[PDB]
Amino acid sequence: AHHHHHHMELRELGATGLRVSPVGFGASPLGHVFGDVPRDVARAAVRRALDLGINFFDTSPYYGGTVSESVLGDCLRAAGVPRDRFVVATKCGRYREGFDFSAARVTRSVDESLARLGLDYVDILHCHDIEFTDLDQIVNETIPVLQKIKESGKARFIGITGLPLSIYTYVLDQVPPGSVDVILSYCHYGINDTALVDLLPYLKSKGVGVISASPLAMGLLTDNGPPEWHPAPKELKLACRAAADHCKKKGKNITKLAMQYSLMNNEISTVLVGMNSPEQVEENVAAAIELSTSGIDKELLHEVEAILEPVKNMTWSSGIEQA
Ligand SMILES: [Mg+2]
Repeated sequence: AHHHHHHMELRELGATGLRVSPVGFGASPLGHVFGDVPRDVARAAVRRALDLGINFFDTSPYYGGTVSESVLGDCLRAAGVPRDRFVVATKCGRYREGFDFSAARVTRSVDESLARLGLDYVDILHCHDIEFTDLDQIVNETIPVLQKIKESGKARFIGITGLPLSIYTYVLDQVPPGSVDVILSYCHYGINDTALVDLLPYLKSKGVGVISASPLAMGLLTDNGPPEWHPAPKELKLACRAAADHCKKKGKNITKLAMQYSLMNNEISTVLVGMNSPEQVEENVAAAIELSTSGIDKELLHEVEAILEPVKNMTWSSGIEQA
């Protein structure tokens, strides 16, 4: 006899032609609740992800965890992965010293990112956290500039990211069709908040691919709970603590349940997870394969959904007023 080897099933990303693993390797916010790791651990996490079939890596030039553009670049170089077998996204506009979405900064940004990544092009270049600028700048200036960067061949596809779902309608209503290829949304496709679903037809109709992130809502859907800085309302924090406790008391793990839940909508091509160590990679890939072969625990899910119902889709402010 032998054991059957199940693998993740790739998803098609928008109209890009890219086929991406349903679990993607993302960044972590500063001060995330796992804590940082040494560079050797970060490199081993990326290697483990490549070895388990993750083929989508998201990074940025801004603060995160130990996994950075330079770490990704070194790991990809060392692994020798064929370029058409993995997908890399980076971002521009958000830096440690502040936001700068101007034409000269982002044009320079891309070149810096490419050197760190050891690539001639990125698959995706996103405008990062655009709710922190006047969205008309993104419409009138930054997306035009990224068209030039795409035409240069240094980025194949252009994206926009941020927290409030209203940024995507504001921008995508006001740029020429085809100007944006993908979006990255976070915190809006997980058990406590699925509001991204309300944009999926819209995005499809505009030929925009969909990437989601933060399936555990930056630590809400964990046993440990969120970091002290987390801007969720206390009412949401309380409900997520009750949901985690509900799972724990029964010998189950909310993180696994939450990861699997976020994977249950195939109109989202990849769900990015901030992973810090090989073990976290192993756990998330197993959750995704188990979803595919054994199913989610539906009764536990229904119970957790009832706990979270009063706070479903509750969010928090981000960025400036659009005036
Ligand atoms: Mg404005």
